[PDB]
Amino acid sequence: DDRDAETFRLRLERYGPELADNLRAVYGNHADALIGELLEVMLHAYHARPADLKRLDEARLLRPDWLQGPEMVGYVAYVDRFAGTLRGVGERLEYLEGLGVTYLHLLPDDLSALARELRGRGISLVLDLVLNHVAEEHEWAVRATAGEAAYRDYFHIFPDRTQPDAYERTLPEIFPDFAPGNFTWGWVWTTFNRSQWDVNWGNPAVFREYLDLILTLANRGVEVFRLDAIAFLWKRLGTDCQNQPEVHRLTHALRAATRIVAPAVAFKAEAIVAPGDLIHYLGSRDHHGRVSDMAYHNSLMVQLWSSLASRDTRLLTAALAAFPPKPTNTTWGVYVRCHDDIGWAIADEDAARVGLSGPAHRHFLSDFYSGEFPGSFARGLVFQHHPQTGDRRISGTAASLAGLDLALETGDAERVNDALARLLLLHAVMLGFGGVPLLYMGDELALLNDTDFAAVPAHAADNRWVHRPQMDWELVASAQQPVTPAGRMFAGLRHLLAVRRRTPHLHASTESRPLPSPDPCVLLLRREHPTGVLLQVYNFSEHHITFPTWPLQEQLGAVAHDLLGESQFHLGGPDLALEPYRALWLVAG
Repeated sequence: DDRDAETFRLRLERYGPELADNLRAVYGNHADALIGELLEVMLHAYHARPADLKRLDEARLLRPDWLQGPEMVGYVAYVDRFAGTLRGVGERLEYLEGLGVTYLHLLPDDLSALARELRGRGISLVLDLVLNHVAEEHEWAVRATAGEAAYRDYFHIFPDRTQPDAYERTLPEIFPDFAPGNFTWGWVWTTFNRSQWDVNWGNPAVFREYLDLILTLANRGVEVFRLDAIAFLWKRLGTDCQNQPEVHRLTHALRAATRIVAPAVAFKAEAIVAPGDLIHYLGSRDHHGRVSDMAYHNSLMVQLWSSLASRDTRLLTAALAAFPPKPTNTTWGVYVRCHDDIGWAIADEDAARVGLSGPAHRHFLSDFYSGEFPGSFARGLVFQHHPQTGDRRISGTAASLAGLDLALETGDAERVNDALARLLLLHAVMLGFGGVPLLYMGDELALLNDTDFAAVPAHAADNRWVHRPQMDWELVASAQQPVTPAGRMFAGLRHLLAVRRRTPHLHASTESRPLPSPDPCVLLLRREHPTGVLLQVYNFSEHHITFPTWPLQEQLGAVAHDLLGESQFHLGGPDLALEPYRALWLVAG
């Protein structure tokens, strides 16, 4: 067609110069020869792209903020732990749609079909894609061990280790006087496992290969790519070989190319680093909003559990205030739990600003969520003990960490009520923060720890399987005036989701900003959306607070309307009561 060729030409006149500039920046004179190749790869991908996905492309060019609407609800789940295979996932879609899920992150023909059904139900397929490394059994590695100098340059090989221990000087090692480093026998760069060979992004061929991979995967129906291990993909002598600027230039290139071939897809950078480093993944300088679309808001999560544990929200507001503003076209992925463990990412400066320490607060969080603290409701486990810092990762479901696990074995209805209120609180903060909320599978049923995880020998070692349970669809069907804990959690969350979908204020474009509070137990989050100021109030304690109305008064006026409880109260009277773990979404009433 002439229309398709013209469309492609227009997109290339748009995003082309971005793409060319970044490639010439990191490949120099090798850029031209690569550009000509990528042109062919893009053209092949573009003309092979199904018509319905082209319609999706056009649609997403009409709505570039599709990830930002308050209607977006995420759902992260292992494929086998959810429905065995992809076909079963296809068989369990009325449930997801019943929740309101539009963003389905599936953790690692059939896939194409599943994507088709998903789009049919208005759900975006989200897949992991590792950008840093491939297995040793992968084609490139096998071809490399065959002696082909072409496929050996896809990696980092070395004759004598005069170069390995040259990098190892600036490379962070888990232990000093030892050597569980980042190399494997020539000498092959292996930052993670012994069988995970790192790819050489200094070679244009691997860029081309990865772009082709992204595009064909996009043509299968994948709408959002979680770029796994994106921080390590560039390596430079004399550095930690992490978070290098070349990473963001390469990401910008990939992104532009994809914005030409497939406008409908988006990137979600998987990078669990400090905020100062993380903000670059949403693009700084010339990369501003021109790289990955999403990034994880890990800080909000660790601060959620932190504040829930300490009943004090000073550190949370502190850490949020020192958090850099994102480009308005990018969207945080927000969450309460996930497949991974919990690393207490707390800045010593953040703690210092609120008159705390840091290492002792990390010690606090670990002691609490492992169950060693007097008056702790947490029923979590210890995943790993950090070698010299002494930090501890914590495994456990949202429900067990929030106190329901302990509540049930000790049939105290008060403890149960409190636990459910805590969980609904956390989920309420997430759903009203701004960004696609990533419901971890099972949390809507308040799933408890799967302590029989050791029954599977493969899961026996890694105790993170205590919070990676198999989906019991009978439990699901039953939980679906609730009396069952799972039913009550399901109901509460359904309500929260409805209220979110309504509220236009929660558009991800506008960021939640922390407001100072008279009461440490109360968290105030201001969202200044064009339609009105949305003031969120949260009681992070089990106390019945008598809160002053003035902080609300000078924000919303004399009358306030609660979106969550459909209530409407006056802000003149000096005080109002906050019941344990109450959550308010206030607007001008």
